[PDB]
Amino acid sequence: GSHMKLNRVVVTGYGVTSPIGNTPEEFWNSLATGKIGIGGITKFDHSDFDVHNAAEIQDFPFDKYFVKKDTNRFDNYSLYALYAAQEAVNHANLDVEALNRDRFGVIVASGIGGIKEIEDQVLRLHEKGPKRVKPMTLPKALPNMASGNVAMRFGANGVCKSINTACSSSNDAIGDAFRSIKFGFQDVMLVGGTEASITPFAIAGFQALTALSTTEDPTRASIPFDKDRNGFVMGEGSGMLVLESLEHAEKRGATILAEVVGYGNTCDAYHMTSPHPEGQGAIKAIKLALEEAEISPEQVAYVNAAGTSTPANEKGESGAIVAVLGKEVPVSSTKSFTGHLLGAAGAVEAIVTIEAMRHNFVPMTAGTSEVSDYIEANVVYAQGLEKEIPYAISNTFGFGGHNAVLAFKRWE
Amino acid sequence: GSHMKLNRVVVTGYGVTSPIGNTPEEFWNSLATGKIGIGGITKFDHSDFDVHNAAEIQDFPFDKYFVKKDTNRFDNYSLYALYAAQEAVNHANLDVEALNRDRFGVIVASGIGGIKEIEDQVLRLHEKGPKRVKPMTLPKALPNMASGNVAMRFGANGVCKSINTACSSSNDAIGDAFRSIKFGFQDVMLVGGTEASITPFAIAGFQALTALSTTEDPTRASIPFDKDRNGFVMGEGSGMLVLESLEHAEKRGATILAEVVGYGNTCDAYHMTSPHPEGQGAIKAIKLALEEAEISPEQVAYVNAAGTSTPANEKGESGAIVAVLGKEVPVSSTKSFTGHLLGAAGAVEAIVTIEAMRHNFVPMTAGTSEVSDYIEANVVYAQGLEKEIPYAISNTFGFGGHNAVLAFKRWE
Ligand SMILES: [Mg+2]
Ligand SMILES: [Mg+2]
Ligand SMILES: [Mg+2]
Ligand SMILES: [Mg+2]
Repeated sequence: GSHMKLNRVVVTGYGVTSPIGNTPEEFWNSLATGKIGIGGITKFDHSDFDVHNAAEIQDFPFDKYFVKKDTNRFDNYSLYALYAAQEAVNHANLDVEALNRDRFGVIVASGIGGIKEIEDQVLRLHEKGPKRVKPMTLPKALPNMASGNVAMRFGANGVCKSINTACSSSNDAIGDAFRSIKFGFQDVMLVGGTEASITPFAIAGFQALTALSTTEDPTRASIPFDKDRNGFVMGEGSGMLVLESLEHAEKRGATILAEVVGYGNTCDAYHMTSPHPEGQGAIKAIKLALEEAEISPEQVAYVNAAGTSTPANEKGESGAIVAVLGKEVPVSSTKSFTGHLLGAAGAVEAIVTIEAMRHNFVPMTAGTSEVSDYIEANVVYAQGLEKEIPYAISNTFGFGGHNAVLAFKRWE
Repeated sequence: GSHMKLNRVVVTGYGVTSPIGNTPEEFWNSLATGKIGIGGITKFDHSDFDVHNAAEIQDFPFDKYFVKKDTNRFDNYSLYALYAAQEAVNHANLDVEALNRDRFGVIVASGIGGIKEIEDQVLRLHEKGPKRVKPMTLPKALPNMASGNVAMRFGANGVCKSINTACSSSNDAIGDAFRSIKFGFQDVMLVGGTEASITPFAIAGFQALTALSTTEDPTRASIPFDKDRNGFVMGEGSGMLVLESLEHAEKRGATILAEVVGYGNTCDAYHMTSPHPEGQGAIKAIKLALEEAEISPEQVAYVNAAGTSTPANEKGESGAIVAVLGKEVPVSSTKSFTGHLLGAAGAVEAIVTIEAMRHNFVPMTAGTSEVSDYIEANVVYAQGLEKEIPYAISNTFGFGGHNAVLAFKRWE
């Protein structure tokens, strides 16, 4: 027809693997008890770098679903996604053999895919020669393989792609899945993000950009909005969500955890590695999410800020939040706990926003003790506020001028 | 409301930089005269590789829009996109200062971004040390930067992202832009793809996978559907299209070249580096495009095949085409000319499909002389057929099980 009927999109389950937990309970446990996951880099000899802290996953449940041989097949970035997606499926009680697999899609966002494999194989190539590049290199490295792997693991035949917008990647991944089910192209979506770039190269890259915090004290390294913030801390991990059409969830009596109601996407089109100091594009991004969500500024009870713990970020971000929502709405950045997961940021912060609602609890911004003079946003720190959160948003601002905002509605 | 009104999406201009031309006329000139762009690799010392041919751009119009300093800012993969997008804008007479820049978005797909910069900087890191990684490394390398750069260059404030599905990347990029304008989220879109992976590493990677043709004769290296095909040839370049809502094009009296009417996206969810031997997912992908296009198999007058010139690809692809459309509809793979542009494949093959329509000409599949016994599709070779092409589709099948099909309608 000339028209397309809209559907409501709900979250029925989610999985996660991060520096602060490999299950929803552990994960949320860490947030509510203020237990951060930042510590000394153990993944490699950082003795020569300017950065010595990172949020690693040092207790990854490998045996649960994998066998040693799987390391010749997937890079950590893919392992994380697979695990997360499985947990999400187990959590959503989604029986994939009961699914209309053509309406079943997967979208796994990522900023740099298997950068570790790339680094390694590039050395092999230049040490031993072309004849020495492992055949499974590209299948492990290519940024889209996670999407395929997750799809291959659950027989999803629907829409399958990976989106890349740096730090905003998984926020855009969930948004596209949102729009997809909403306009009726798919019924179920496995969507989230994964990152595994705590490699010498990735760190060397961001350090050269001077974006990584050099603070030696793991507890003052990631302090979003704090006047002493000097860069973001690299984290690693993946977060997967299972989205379905309201109609589909009900038809199988699934347990709705929350609901996706808005998605804003804009581009600063200004600075190439930073967001507008005045959050010009971020503002519109928020307005767009709210517009789609048909709700107004006042109804927003919580904002999970990008809060990368960088001077420029928090300046622009607080600005835009105050411009649209105000100085009353609670603002916290959980990157203070998990570090910056980059392509996986959006996904994990969505789980934070969702659980926050399901617990009537606004998680704090760990480490933060003295907010910058100029930040007029109601930043939460020291400890977490208990509050009824009917509507909440989660922001992400990637390098390149990418802005993405997801709007959620607590389930009735 | 409960509903969303749909819009028609039209193409008003396109730009391109490839091994067979850096302008629409030159580009189409090469296709109609059977002039392929494959030749000996000149980008690096391939004396030690098993592959010696690639489709390079050796006459890239650098001075037209760039200054030497821009090489410290962008990797070739971004330069290509910028040039292509500019040509597309110049071609579409799109005055960006007349635009409602919030309804103006950019989506540049890519499979591996600035892999060249990554390779180089990874060596620097391990030669000289961390303190030696160039600060502009990530801004040049990250797969999403092209999207941002193109957005930054034309003030697009709308939707801005990069999609990654390997060989199907720019086909999915145009599809998302299609859906975006169609459901009224944007009015104008700068969308296409770019690839610049003719580097020692990229080649070493695919060669290890045994996906690259080892045929020394540049003219028999890329022979889609030919019984002697032994792998695909790596190409490089970018193709950008300017899409607008029918209503927007008319409102400024733009010149409509063609129209986007369908988009199918599915995942094989079978083999991790190849498409189903029976093209199970490819079929549905086509059916989906046709379904959205509200047209039937018979109305399709041309199919621009993925035709990667690999045994497995053409087998599954011909199968699916014959299963849905039949053995009558003309089938040609222009990768025989340009090589496989990967993330840029979709974009450039769309320009081929569009021009094909605007010229009532079905371009041939260069090099191909003896089609495989088992291929029952009406493959075009030896020379090009003249035919009225009212509706045509263009396919792409990336590693990971990604399938994407774009449907076009010749403009009335
Ligand atoms: Mg800091
Ligand atoms: Mg956030
Ligand atoms: Mg061949
Ligand atoms: Mg094609």
